[PDB]
Amino acid sequence: DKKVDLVYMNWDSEVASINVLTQAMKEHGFDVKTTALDNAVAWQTVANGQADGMVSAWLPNTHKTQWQKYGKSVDLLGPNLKGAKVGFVVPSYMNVNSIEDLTNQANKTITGIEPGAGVMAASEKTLNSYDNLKDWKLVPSSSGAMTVALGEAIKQHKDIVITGWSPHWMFNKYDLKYLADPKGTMGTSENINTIVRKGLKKENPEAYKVLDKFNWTTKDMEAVMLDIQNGKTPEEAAKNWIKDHQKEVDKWFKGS
Repeated sequence: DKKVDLVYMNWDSEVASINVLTQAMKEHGFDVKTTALDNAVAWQTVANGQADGMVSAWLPNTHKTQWQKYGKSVDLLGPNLKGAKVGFVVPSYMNVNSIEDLTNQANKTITGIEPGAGVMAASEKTLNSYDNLKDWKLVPSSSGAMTVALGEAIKQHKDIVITGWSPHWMFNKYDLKYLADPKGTMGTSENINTIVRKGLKKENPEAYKVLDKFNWTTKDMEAVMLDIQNGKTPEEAAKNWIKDHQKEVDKWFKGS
């Protein structure tokens, strides 16, 4: 009679993690309910005990507002994935290795995404902080347009500098690298965390123990995300990843 009620928000990262955790918990005999909700709504359901938890708490910056409102009302168990970040990214075949080393590559353009995006604010700050970038231009478009442009550039061995972020399937599809950011204007890393309702440890110790132990890496998430980007259903992408990492998955369901 094991059960668990999980909520997530509909981002490609979370679709990957929530299907792996769902398929894993089903395989270990849980009745699993999962529902996608708006970000603020998902947090409130966990804070009020309407849902058992979420594995989609991005801290400290991305969900800063929600953590300020609800953090003291939930149990933060800890990180399930470490090292999410943003930065300038280039194909690995380009020589440059640091943002301070850019000069005239790629038509002095940073190929960006939606104008309102957090990586885009950081990119603007970055262009106004590094002396060598004074004549460079941030060109917004969309996430889809950026990845199309990345693909075409790599196909033709052309220079391109994009506003990249991780985890993301592009790092599995292509051979890319982040440019060093010695001034730190592209920010520091975040972790994705697990939060549960306060009554869980006592009322549902079976689910609590699993959520407490759930963890995987940026490369694992990127592998699942690439399968989905290539047409596999999230359920099949997840089952395939689980099969290949059975030892790692089984760890979430045993031990003190």
